[PDB]
Amino acid sequence: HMQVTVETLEGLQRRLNITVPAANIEDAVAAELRNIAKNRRFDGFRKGKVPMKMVAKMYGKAVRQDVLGEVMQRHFIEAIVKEKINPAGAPTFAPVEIGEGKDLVFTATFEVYPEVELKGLENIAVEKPADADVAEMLETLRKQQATWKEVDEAAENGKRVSIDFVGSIDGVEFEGGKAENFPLEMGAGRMIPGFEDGIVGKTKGMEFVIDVTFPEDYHAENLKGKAAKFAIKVNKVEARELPELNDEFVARFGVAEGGVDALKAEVRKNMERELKQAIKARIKEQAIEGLVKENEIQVPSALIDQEINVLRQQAAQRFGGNVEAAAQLPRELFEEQAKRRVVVGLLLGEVIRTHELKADEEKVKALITEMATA
Amino acid sequence: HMQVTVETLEGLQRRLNITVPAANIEDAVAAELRNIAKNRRFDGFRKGKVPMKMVAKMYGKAVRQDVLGEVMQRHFIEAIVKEKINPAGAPTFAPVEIGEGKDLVFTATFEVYPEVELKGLENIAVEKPAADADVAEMLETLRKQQATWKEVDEAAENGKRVSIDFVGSIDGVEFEGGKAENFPLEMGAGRMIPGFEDGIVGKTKGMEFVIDVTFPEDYHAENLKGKAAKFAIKVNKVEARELPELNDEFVARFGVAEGGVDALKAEVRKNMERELKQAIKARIKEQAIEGLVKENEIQVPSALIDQEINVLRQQAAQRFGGNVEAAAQLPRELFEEQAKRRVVVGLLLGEVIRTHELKADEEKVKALITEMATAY
Repeated sequence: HMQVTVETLEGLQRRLNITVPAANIEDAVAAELRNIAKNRRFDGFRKGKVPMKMVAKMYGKAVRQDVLGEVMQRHFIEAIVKEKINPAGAPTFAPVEIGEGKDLVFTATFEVYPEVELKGLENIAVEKPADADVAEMLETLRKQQATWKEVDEAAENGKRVSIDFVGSIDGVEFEGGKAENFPLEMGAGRMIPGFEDGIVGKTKGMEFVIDVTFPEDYHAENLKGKAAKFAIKVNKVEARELPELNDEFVARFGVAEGGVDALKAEVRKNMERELKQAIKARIKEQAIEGLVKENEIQVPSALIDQEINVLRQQAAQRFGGNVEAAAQLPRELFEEQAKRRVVVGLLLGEVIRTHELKADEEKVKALITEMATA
Repeated sequence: HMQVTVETLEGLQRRLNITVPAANIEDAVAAELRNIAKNRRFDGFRKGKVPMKMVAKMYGKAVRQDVLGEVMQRHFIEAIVKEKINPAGAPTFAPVEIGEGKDLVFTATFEVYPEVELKGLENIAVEKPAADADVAEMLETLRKQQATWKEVDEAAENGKRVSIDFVGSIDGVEFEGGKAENFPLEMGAGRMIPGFEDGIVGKTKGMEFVIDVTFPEDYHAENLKGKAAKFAIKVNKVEARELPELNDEFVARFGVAEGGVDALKAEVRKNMERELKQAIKARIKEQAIEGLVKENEIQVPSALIDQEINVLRQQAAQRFGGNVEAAAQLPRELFEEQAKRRVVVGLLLGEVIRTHELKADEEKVKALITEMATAY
């Protein structure tokens, strides 16, 4: 097996230290020499069987440069994959140990894509688990076209419960423990355990106190493991009624891809409103202690794929149009960049759509690439 | 029993008419449908199997439009690879018959690259007889580029470069264009019409004589098509070829830890620029010199055509063919010609840049090269 170690450097600069079993290089160099001997006519000898010693003195080095170049690349890609690292540039190889008969050791220095989440957009967009194509999207369009409506029901998984709450320890209200019209989506696990798990069953108008202890891994210093009380008031309980998934719900879009795009245009349009909302809420949900997960929008896999296909194209360019190499890279490598791409696109798209701003699709896309890949 | 026909329209417009057997579609619609009721559950039935018509009434028209979209793209690419077509832009599909249970029929209209013919550079670059290893190959190439010829007391033989002066005439009449001076005849290169060399072979410097020969029934000279003639040769000077030694030292400056392949490639281009300039200058002098059957040319390492092809294959991928997985199966001959031009135009601007140490954006020069090579 081949070995690799990853080093982080200044900036988005990483270095890979790959080692390759000597056998690989040595076996291949031998073979090719045997080939050259068998298929090259040398002055003074008949095709095939010529002093091996001779062919080695004429192509020994040369063949080693090629076997070497092939081995580095093949293992650079294999490392990248195994190390789940998405290069944002071409790698610069360096020979550490290329001695004949000895294990191959070389370095692969290069740049990667930044990891820091976008300001105010940290983990704001996510992909469903894993429905297997234009199905999950019809569903996404279904939920986006869904409307929340009040119901005389109680708070249970699925329902959205608007609540007001003010936390306190010994009758003393700590900072950021008071929230009005907070929308708690039962089942979303967005609050410190014990919270939600004690509002379930309550209906509109009820006021009550729940005891909740903050987790050890809790961020706030002054609340870490403190026992607390939250005075809750349930403002209302809504249910989401999803429209039907019938034929007239899909005839609105054209035929073939034109249709499969008219629909993507629509899903995108809604995500523009959903992200705007998600962001506003994020503001209002800052400082609100008890929260242990920021809100988020769900992006159909079909839409993340469109971005991953772009990332692959770009990766192929940075590898000299080596398309097969780009295909070999597993999807999860670009998953992150894709999400950043989708969000920046929705950000810009919302401004453009709202004021009917006319801008060349190509320029916008260039900027999205720049802003997303930061 | 699928049917695919190509129809040439006006100019660079082409149209694919594709028919897909209903069963190909209905099945695909089925597989996806089956694959839905066996992966996700809806509010109504167990996390397991559901009504045939349920999943179908819910995802019928949708899954189908999805499959149709996916299918047109795939057949367009297969149709293009089969027909050896290189689209200049994304195709425009138009459904012709999409009715359920019926055969899928659709057209794909688009344009193809105009057939660019670089003036004075027609077939000037040849790829070592195709249709190995990058370093090994370009070393054999660097070697020949360094070879030099020097006069020797030898007779004209295969491999020898015999400078000569000849003047052909049919019947006492020295026909037009049959006059040449100091023509480097590389024995064995088969550059002249059959029989020309076959009669000079053996002679040496000084020697002035005459020989016969008969033009090919298919020679471009409407006045020489077959008529036999006579050239008054004159072996000016015989030269021999001396290639450098191919050993450990001849390649050190190219070691993985020494410039590497990039240094070597740079060296080969550096040499080729010169050869090309010479080849172009030699192109002219030989124009209208009847007797010469093949236009001169320079040899390019496939390693360098490959670099160009990769770039072009990736570019075809973006234009049409969507994703990279699709470009990964496009055949090489689809881009052989455009690659050769990229190399050529690349040496044209290269020589001008190196000679005057002109500094310019490597990315801009490429764009320019790309454009001149495709001329679209």
